[PDB]
Amino acid sequence: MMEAMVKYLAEKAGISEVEAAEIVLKAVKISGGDVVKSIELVDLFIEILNKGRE
Amino acid sequence: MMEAMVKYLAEKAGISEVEAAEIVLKAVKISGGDVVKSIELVDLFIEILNKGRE
Amino acid sequence: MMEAMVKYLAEKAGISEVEAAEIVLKAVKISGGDVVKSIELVDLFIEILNKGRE
Amino acid sequence: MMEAMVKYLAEKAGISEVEAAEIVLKAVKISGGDVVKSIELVDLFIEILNKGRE
Amino acid sequence: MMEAMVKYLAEKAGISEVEAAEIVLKAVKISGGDVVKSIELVDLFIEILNKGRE
Amino acid sequence: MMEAMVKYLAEKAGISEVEAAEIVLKAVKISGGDVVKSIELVDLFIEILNKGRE
Amino acid sequence: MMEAMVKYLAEKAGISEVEAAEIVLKAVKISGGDVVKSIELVDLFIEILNKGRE
Amino acid sequence: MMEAMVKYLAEKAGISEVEAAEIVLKAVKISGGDVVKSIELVDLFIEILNKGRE
Amino acid sequence: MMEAMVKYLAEKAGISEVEAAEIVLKAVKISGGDVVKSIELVDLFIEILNKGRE
Amino acid sequence: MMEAMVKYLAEKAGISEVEAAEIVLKAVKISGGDVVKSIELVDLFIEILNKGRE
Amino acid sequence: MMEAMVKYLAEKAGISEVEAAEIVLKAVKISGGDVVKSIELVDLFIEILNKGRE
Amino acid sequence: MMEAMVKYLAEKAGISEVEAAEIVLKAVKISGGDVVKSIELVDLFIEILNKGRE
Amino acid sequence: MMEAMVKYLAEKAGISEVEAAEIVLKAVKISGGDVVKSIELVDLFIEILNKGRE
Amino acid sequence: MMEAMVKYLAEKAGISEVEAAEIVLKAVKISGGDVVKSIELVDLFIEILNKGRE
Amino acid sequence: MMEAMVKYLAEKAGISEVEAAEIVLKAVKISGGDVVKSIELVDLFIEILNKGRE
Amino acid sequence: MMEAMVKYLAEKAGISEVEAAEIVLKAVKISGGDVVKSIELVDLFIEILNKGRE
Amino acid sequence: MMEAMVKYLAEKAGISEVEAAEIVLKAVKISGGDVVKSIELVDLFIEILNKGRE
Amino acid sequence: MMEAMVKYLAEKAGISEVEAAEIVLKAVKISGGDVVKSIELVDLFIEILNKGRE
Amino acid sequence: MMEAMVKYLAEKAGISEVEAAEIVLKAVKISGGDVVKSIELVDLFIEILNKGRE
Amino acid sequence: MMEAMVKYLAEKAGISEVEAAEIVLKAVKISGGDVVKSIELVDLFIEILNKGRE
Amino acid sequence: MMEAMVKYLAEKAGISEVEAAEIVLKAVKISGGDVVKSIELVDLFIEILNKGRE
Amino acid sequence: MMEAMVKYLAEKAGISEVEAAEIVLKAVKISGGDVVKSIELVDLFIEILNKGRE
Amino acid sequence: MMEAMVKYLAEKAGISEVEAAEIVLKAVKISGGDVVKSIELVDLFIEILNKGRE
Amino acid sequence: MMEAMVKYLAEKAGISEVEAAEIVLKAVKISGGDVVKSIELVDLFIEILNKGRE
Amino acid sequence: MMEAMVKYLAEKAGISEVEAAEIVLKAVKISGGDVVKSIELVDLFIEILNKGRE
Amino acid sequence: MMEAMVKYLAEKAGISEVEAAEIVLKAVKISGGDVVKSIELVDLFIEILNKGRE
Amino acid sequence: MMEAMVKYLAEKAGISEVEAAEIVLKAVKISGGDVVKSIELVDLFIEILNKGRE
Amino acid sequence: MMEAMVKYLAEKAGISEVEAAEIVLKAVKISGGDVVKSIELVDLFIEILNKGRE
Amino acid sequence: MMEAMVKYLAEKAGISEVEAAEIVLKAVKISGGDVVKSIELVDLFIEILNKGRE
Amino acid sequence: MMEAMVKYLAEKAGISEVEAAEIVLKAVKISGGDVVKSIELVDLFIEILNKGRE
Amino acid sequence: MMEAMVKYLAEKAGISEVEAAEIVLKAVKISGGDVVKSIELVDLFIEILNKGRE
Amino acid sequence: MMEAMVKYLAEKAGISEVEAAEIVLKAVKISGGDVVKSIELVDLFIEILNKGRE
Amino acid sequence: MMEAMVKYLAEKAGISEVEAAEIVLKAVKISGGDVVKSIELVDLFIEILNKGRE
Amino acid sequence: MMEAMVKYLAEKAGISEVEAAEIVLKAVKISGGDVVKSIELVDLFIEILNKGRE
Amino acid sequence: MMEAMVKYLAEKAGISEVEAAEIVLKAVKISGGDVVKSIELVDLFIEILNKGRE
Amino acid sequence: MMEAMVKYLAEKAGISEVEAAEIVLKAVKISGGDVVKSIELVDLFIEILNKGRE
Amino acid sequence: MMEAMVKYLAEKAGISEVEAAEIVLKAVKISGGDVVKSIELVDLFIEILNKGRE
Repeated sequence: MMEAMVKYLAEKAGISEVEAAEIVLKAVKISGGDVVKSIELVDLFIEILNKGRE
Repeated sequence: MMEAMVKYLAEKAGISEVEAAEIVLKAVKISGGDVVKSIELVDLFIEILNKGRE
Repeated sequence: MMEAMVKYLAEKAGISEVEAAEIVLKAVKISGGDVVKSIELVDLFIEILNKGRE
Repeated sequence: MMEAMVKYLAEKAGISEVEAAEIVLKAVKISGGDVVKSIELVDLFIEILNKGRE
Repeated sequence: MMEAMVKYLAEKAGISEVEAAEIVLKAVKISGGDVVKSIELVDLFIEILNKGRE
Repeated sequence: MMEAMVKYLAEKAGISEVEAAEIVLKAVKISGGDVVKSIELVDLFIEILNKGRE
Repeated sequence: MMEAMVKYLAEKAGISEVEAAEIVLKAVKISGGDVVKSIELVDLFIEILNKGRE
Repeated sequence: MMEAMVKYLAEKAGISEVEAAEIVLKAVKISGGDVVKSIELVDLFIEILNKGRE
Repeated sequence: MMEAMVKYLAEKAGISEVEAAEIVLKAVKISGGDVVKSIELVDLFIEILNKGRE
Repeated sequence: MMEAMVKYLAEKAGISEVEAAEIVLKAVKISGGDVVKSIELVDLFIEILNKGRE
Repeated sequence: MMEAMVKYLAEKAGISEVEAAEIVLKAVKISGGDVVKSIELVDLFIEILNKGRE
Repeated sequence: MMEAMVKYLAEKAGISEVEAAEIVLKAVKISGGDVVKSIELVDLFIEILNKGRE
Repeated sequence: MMEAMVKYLAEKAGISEVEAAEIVLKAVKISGGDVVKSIELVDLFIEILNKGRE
Repeated sequence: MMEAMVKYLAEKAGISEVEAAEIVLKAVKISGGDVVKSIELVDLFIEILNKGRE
Repeated sequence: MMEAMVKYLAEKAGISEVEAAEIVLKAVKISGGDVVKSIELVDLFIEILNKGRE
Repeated sequence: MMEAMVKYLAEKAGISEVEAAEIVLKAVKISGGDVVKSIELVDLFIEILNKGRE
Repeated sequence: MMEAMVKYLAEKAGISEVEAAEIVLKAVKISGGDVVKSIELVDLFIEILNKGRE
Repeated sequence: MMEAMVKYLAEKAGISEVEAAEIVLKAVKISGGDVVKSIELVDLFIEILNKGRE
Repeated sequence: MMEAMVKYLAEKAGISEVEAAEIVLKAVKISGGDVVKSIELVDLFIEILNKGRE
Repeated sequence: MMEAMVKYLAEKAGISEVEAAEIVLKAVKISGGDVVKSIELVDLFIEILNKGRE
Repeated sequence: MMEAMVKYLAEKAGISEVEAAEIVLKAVKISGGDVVKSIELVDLFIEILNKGRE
Repeated sequence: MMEAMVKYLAEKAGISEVEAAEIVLKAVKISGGDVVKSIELVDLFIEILNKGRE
Repeated sequence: MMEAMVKYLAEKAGISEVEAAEIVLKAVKISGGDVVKSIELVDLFIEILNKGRE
Repeated sequence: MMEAMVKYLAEKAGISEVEAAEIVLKAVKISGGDVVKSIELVDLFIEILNKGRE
Repeated sequence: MMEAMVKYLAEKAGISEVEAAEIVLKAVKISGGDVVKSIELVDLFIEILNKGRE
Repeated sequence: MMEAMVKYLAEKAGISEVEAAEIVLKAVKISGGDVVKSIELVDLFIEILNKGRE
Repeated sequence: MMEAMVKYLAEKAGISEVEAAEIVLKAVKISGGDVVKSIELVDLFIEILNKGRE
Repeated sequence: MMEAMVKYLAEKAGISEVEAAEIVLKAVKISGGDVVKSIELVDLFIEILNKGRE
Repeated sequence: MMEAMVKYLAEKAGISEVEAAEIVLKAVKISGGDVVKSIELVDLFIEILNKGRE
Repeated sequence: MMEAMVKYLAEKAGISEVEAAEIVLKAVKISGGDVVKSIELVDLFIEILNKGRE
Repeated sequence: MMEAMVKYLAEKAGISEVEAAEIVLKAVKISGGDVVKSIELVDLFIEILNKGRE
Repeated sequence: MMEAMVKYLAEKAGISEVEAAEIVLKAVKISGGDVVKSIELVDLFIEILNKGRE
Repeated sequence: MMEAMVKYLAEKAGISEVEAAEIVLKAVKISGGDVVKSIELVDLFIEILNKGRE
Repeated sequence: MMEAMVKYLAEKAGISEVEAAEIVLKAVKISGGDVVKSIELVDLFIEILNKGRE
Repeated sequence: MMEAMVKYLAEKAGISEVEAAEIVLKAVKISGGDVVKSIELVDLFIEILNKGRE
Repeated sequence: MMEAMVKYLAEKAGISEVEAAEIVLKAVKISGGDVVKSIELVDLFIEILNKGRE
Repeated sequence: MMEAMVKYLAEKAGISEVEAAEIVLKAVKISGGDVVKSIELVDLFIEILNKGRE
């Protein structure tokens, strides 16, 4: 699960592997371990982490 | 609930009222309407939306 | 909840806040009072209410 | 929700904010706190409160 | 049930019997067919339909 | 059902039909819509409403 | 319901409208509000109320 | 149970033993065999059977 | 229960007390001990026992 | 079911076909539609309907 | 069951067997297939079908 | 709906108010107090009560 | 609970009392005896019954 | 059901229709109204009723 | 059940009794053995079987 | 409980202590011992017992 | 229990021990092993097995 | 039920009435008394009983 | 489902496709999505929509 | 669901689209909306509707 | 399981094994897949399939 | 079901078939597949989609 | 319970005991009869009733 | 919810916004968060807070 | 029961009583103590034990 | 499973395949289709079928 | 869904529209109305219906 | 179960044993392992697989 | 259900009607017949089917 | 709900609006979203936040 | 199932078909009829039956 | 079941009967005895067993 | 799970690793996290993503 | 439990032992005795108690 | 438990203690730990392990 | 989970990484996502994929 | 139980009795006391404990 999310976020947000792992762990913690909610939340993170620096 | 979150996020992240409203609506949607999860998500957004632009 | 939607809809559609209040009340009735469905439904209005005039 | 109804009723019936607040509180009390029934009931007042004076 | 309500409302509000029938039908429809709620709602109608024209 | 009580009360207490209608509606609300309790209450009013004026 | 019984009883027993209303209320009270038992009981009164005087 | 009702009714209503037996059987049959309801109903007959002739 | 039925049947059918007791015991046994069914069946016997000889 | 009972009763009691049909309908109605109880009652009628005329 | 009802009704009402079959089918259809209700209803028709022409 | 049925039956079948009231009470009693079955059954009486005399 | 609808429909559609009674009986029968559904359906008829002739 | 059994037994045992009806009624009563047990028991009677005389 | 349906259909459709038996057996099989559905379906056949040839 | 109601009613209606005790006992008996319903009903009596003499 | 039945049947029907044993085994099998049903059924055989040979 | 099957099978297979009754009783026994299964099984016999001789 | 009703209604009432579609949508909404109720209700419209203009 | 049956029925029976639509609507109503029963029932109509004219 | 029946049926009825396979498949389908009922039903076919040709 | 909505929306809103199909698919998705909610929601679009351009 | 509250409130708030009885009855009515909630409310009134005048 | 009560109470009682906020928070806390009870209780405070100073 | 089977089997198979006792004990053991199954199984042995030697 | 038993029984008892098939089908039927009981029962036959001839 | 399957099957198998409609109706009936099984089954036909002719 | 189907299908369709085995395995897999559905489905293939090549 | 998606998919992806029908059937089958999931999945195909060729 | 606490806390503790918003969000999060617990907790902060600096 | 095991065991152990059939029947009986346990046991026998003779 | 798979697998994969029997027994053991899963596994082995050697 | 799917899709579709991760995340999100449905969806995606560019 | 919290709070916040005991008792009382919530709340107090003075 | 089996098997089969221990462990594992099944299975091995070498 | 299986299978079977991924995905799909069954099935694949090429 | 494993493990691994006892106690503890799991686990050790030292 998470390994795909880590590289996916690193590519789509340009962040490093270690930062993506931290953000993905935050998402997994908040989601309660749900796979679907984690992916939704990582996509929302990809939105926020882009439009917030621009 | 959300009105407190909107101003809270706008102050803690420097974004406008309407942008904070959009982000808070995203958080409420993902949370499934839970008040606690919405506040946790808004705090995580305050973390991300700061460290991602610096 | 609804107060954020009224401003959120008014800004994103350009309508007056009194007209936004009416449309948001329509969404809440159809949604059965669900917060999540109301936000999904109000988002759909922003699509219809923009491409429907263009 | 009630704040939207109070302004929604005040505009559509021409009554003051405090008079609208009183009537909306009456609707919420009879409705048993249900949001949907309160909006349906407030809509009915806008009918009665208009044709009842004309 | 309703016939007592119709004449009661017509007397206490001064409206015609056909108009009272319409308003009582609205009350019964919103009330979900409950007898008690219909009477409370008709009393609220008697309040509104008097103080809104004065 | 209530129409029988209205005329029944009007005759046995000497009150007008509109005053009987009001009192019968009071009885139905307190009774919770029960037919039996409404008749018991209306019977009790006929006692109070007679010995209370003498 | 009861209005049909009142006229039905008054015609078949020859009693006055108000006397029929009183007896029908007695039947409804004992019956527990049941429609069927009230009609059976009112029919039973028509027997007693006729042969009881002849 | 019924034998006490038969003589009680015969004495109070002045009817014969066999007529009282018939009326008490009617009361028991319509009451569903309940003792209390049978006594209430036989009491009601004594009222009807008196004013029915006077 | 049965003693009223015995005299009732004996008077209404002209049979002796002991024969009425036998028929009423038959009715009670076949009825399953139900009081109401026993009375219905004893009434049914009075019809059969009359037209069956005439 | 009943057709066998009708001929059986007519033969064993000597009554006509239509009279047997009426008595069998009475038995079926009072039995609650049970097949066994109907046969028991029809047997019981054959006793009553014979010794009742002798 | 129905064949006994058909001839019973034809004899007691004087109608033809095919007309009695139609009426008995109507009774069975309305009754929901219940045997007891069907017989009660066919008896009710015999009253209506007689006094309705006289 | 019994008052509506009484007028409805009286007009369609041409019978008097009290005769219609009697038949409607029969329909309600045998129907078990159900509104739907009473209307279905009263409609059937209008058929029987017409072709039964023609 | 019904029987206000008859005059309401007669006035709002211009039909006679007997025709309104028939249509209201149709609505009540098809509605399953529900009060609210009957009122909604009678409201729908007032639409069809007006634009259907224009 | 039973009519087929009556002719079947009469043919296979040589007894008259009325005797076959009596035996089939005995079988149905003792079987508890079950169709299958009644047929099995009538089959057993055809054995006993043949070898019992031979 | 079915014997009344067979003759009813044969008369109302003019078909032979053996053909009516086949059609009634088809209806009973499709109906799942329900008496009411069988009668409704046989009524429907009488429509199809008449207008289908004309 | 009741002692407060007795003096409250005596003061607010002007009746004596023993009459107030009787009326309060009637209210408690009708209410089924419920404290809230007893207070509501005693309040209703104060209305009836005042306007009933004026 | 069966040994008593075998002797009981053999004496009352005159059959041999082995023939009685066979018939009693038939009764026990059809009865489902019930003791009471077996005795009722064996008694039924004693009737059939006697009158069937006379 | 079975009488229609007996004649139906006798006609469609050419067998006598008594043979058809036996086969239909076999079908009813195997079917467990189910009406639909009995009709399906009797239809299957009409196939076997025809092609089995040709 | 609905497409058949739309053409079915359009032909039987002579209305246009879009007017039939509107009325059929009204029927489906009130019916609660039930297929059978929608067809019964659409048939009811065909009666009203014809005699209402004549 | 319905459209395939309408064309399927129209071709196999030769009837028009509107006549097929009417018959298919009848099948769906009786079936209770069941898809499978409707196809079984429409298939049966193709038999009746062909051999019923030839 | 079925292979034993196919050979068993073929030998005892003299039919070809392909015809036996068809009949055994018919038996299994009607039986609902039950092993016991299939064997009982196949035994019945052996009776029918023999006496049906002789 | 949706085909009626697509044409219904296209006519009432003037949009093309493909744009109507898109909006109707949006309504069905949000509604959770409910038929009634989809029609309510499509009706709301006709309001928004008209006043939103005027 | 209430008598202690009445004097307690009168002493602590300085109001007359008849006014304290009214306020305590209001508290008991709102509390739903709960003893603890009534005491909490009476304590709350003492705060409001003191600072509300000062 | 509470904001409407705060303005509603402040205007009706004349107290400051912060004093109204405190009293409304007391009402919500003691009410258990129920919306209806809070409105009932705030209404009662308006009564106490007026006559408590007058 | 077993003693009847032992003699029953011994006579019908010609085996000694001690050998019959052994076989009957085998049947009872396999049957699980069921009386009916033991009799069915002992009957099967009488077949096997006869044709098995012939 | 049964095919193994058929060969297993044929070898161990010397009987033919068709005779083994018949006996194995008897075992399966009595066993209720249980595999284990069929094997136990078939083993018992191999004992009986050997010592029963020796 | 069926209309898509009918054209889907007709194209992929080359059969006519009405022949495809017949086969798709067979699939839906066997499937028990399940959408998924119908599509799986229709795909299975496309294999058989192609390789079965080649 | 399947082995009978494989030979049954091969003979009735003329396909090879291995081709029949493949198709029967397809039927069993899609049928969910049900014996009845597999036989119904294999019969349908015999229809498709014959008319599909002609 | 399906038809709107086929046109919707064909237009938005430019594929033929039959190719769209195939893909939509894939979506419906894999979705388990759910309406909402089918629309979500068909939307995903429109994404994949566009960027997959670009 | 929270907005009243924010101003209530800000006034009673003297902290800024944004600082009050932060603390109230802490209270709501710990409380699990409970309204009553949040108010109790915010009251405790007003104590700690005052005596903690003095 | 078992036929595969019999050949499977015979080949892998070198025993004859009848000896393999006996051992496989032992495995099936002791396994309780479970297919999986039977295969495990037969595998274990192949181990024991091979190494046990060396 | 398994015998069809053994030949089916042997033909498609070209392996011997005993090798196919071993592999099919492996599939049935893993499947847990499920028929459908066993066929899926055997199909998969045919894929692996072909491309695994090529 | 997903990492195997990502490389599998990348190889079988030729897309890049990051694009395959996105498509696999879409599949997992739609599937609801189910592993089986995700693999089915990925295979469907391979089919679509191959044939849509060709 | 609490003793560790008391010293922890006293050290981290710098308050006295008795003040820490009071605050910890407040936390335990509000928390409902939960250990986890008490620790979370005491941690929150350390934040408030620090920034509340600085 | 197992130690008795190990020596019991070793003596009765002549194998060594360690070979007996291995086989007994196999029996216990297959049995699922059941004591009874293990003894039955160890007994079965003593048969196989003896006749398997002789 | 699956990544260990992929390398394990590739090593123990000699196949490439992508081929092992495909086979492991097949195993996971058939297994229903179970971890244990997937490993058992991959071991069976390792057996088959080796011995089938030799 | 364990003593067999200790000797079994000691022989098959060459370890001492006390070393075997220690390892077997480890297996029993991890297994949760399950007998079967302990034997599977002890067998797994015999593999590891043999190949692991080479």
